[PDB]
Amino acid sequence: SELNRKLVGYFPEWAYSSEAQGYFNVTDLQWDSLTHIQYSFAMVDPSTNKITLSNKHAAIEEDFSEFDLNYNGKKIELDPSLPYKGHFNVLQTMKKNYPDVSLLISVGGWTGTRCFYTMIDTDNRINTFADSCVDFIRKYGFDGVDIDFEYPSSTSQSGNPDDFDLSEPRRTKLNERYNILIKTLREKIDMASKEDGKEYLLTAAVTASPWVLGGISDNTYAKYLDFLSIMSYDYHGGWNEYVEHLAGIYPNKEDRETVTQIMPTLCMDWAYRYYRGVLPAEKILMGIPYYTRGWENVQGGINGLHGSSKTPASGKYNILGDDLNNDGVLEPAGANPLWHVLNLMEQDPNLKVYWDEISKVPYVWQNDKKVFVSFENEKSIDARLEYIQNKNLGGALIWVMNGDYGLNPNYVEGSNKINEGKYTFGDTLTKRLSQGLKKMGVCNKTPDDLNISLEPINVDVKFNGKYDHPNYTYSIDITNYTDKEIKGGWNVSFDLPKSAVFKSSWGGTYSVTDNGDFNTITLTSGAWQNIAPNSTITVQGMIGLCFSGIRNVTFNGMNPIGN
Ligand SMILES: [Cl-]
Ligand SMILES: [Cl-]
Ligand code: NA
Repeated sequence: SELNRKLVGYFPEWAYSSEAQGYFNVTDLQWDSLTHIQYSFAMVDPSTNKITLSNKHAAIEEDFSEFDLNYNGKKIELDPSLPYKGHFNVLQTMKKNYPDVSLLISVGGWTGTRCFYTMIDTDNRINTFADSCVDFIRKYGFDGVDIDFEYPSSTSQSGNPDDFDLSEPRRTKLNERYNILIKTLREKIDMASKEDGKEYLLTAAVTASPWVLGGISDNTYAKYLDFLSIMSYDYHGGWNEYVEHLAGIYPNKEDRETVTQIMPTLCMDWAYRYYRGVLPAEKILMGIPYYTRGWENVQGGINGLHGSSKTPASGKYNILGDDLNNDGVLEPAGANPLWHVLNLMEQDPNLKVYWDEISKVPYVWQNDKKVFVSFENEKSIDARLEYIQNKNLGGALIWVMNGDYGLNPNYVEGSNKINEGKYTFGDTLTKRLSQGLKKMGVCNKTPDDLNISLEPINVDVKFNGKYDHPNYTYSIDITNYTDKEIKGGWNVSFDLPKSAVFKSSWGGTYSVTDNGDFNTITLTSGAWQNIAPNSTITVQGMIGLCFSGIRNVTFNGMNPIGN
């Protein structure tokens, strides 16, 4: 059952009362197509270090008397026998008719990560938080916990700048403490599963940014997750000048932001290769956006793409813009749900859609106003399905579910009101994904690393290093725990994810052999590099770009099992 394809959707707690979000509530979720629903979002309490609700009223108090709760044309009433109302009541009520859809509480996000920084400071606070997550999923009928820490990285000035006062003093330890957090959550959740006779889940949404990942050395935490959701979006946007795709699939040598790097990194497939260092494909999910980012007054490019702009798209091209000071004056971002862009194209014949066959995503370009907005449509869904099948991926996650589209019951011909266009939210793309995931069948089980099938040798191989972008300097310690000297000319091999390129060994010689999502690096030492019994020898070299970890380590054609 763990090899089943997954279609994971984030539910926005905030949407049901917001015009720009379409007033999307739980009865608008794509229940027939999703396998998992991630409730966005919970946080960590600053004083108790326990899981806590963001909008408590929305989550457990709202009666929706002023809103339209209906599903399949039938009015949905809150279950009066539950001791809470809100979204959580509607979720549990719907779950009765969709018992195989898993519900998870997502903790964190861009604005909910702040108190993670102080909670991870001590093991007792981590224990308190993990225990509180168990209490919470029991109380509210959740099937698991999703951790969306943005970001547990040493990279200076990553994460929300509002939190620099907490993150910057902690950079050197965040990755280590995050690994303890995830491991502790797994331990507590597994115990609760046994106690309750339920199979509770632990998942995480994780960065796809090479910049953030340069400060994330230990990715062992991934092995404690039921699945790892790659946030393969927000690659490009109004924060800089590069008019490029929000969520490209394949590496694009024409992406101006990375044209000089050793390979194009701002695409799903680069992050896939990165995380293959620690996970099989069937535990990795592709992130899919149902929103846009964009620019206006675009200079150069072709249909805007690969042009430049210092002015993100504004006005009707930015209905999801953040309102920083409640003026109704939204920060330019070119950010829209997909249905709004469809409505804009109904009204403007010169707002046209184009296809990028390299990145395999669409984009929208207004040639008179010079407006470029990223996009997502049936063609990109089909390309994403092909990728998921080709790579044996676990499936996809969607950010956020109210951006999919369908026909609007409140359509008014000629209206420019946000919720009176031809389209509103719907399930067009999500149903198409679900159908394609069904058609391709379950994932294959990725075989174990081949090294475990080899004869053992009592040699310990330890791979460490330091990243100074774009250079990874590795140091490998090889300890001979046998009772005989190992002669020089020994070789060690390891599989290096194709997110990185082996550059040089500083001693001996090396070969590079293609091995799927990896290159097998074989380092052959010189005759003088004898390893005495109970002694350690260290070799170094250089790798370009970063990687989640290395795999399939061998020594002299055998499995190094250390001591
Ligand atoms: Cl179901
Ligand atoms: Cl297209
Ligand atoms: Na394709």
